[PDB]
Amino acid sequence: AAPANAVTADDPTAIALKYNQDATKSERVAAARPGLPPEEQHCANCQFMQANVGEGDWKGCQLFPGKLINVNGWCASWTLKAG
Ligand code: SF4
Repeated sequence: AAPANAVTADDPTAIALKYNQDATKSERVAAARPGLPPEEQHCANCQFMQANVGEGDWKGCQLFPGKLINVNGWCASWTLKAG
């Protein structure tokens, strides 16, 4: 069950970025974002994931203020976690 503040499929920015809380149900292959092969990309290894926000599998994303993403998710702004 998603948290009350989870990013939802109906969120305009989620639609624009093609977010899904399950990266296996994402278009990461089509997007081919750089830094890792697409099959390896999900929120947990993204620079925008905020490890100190949320709990468990539901963590912050800088791009979605006030909400939570799933660590196993993906969107088209995926960027390698470099620091
Ligand atoms: S920017 Fe990164 S952490 Fe945020 S939803 Fe997209 S892939 Fe997940």
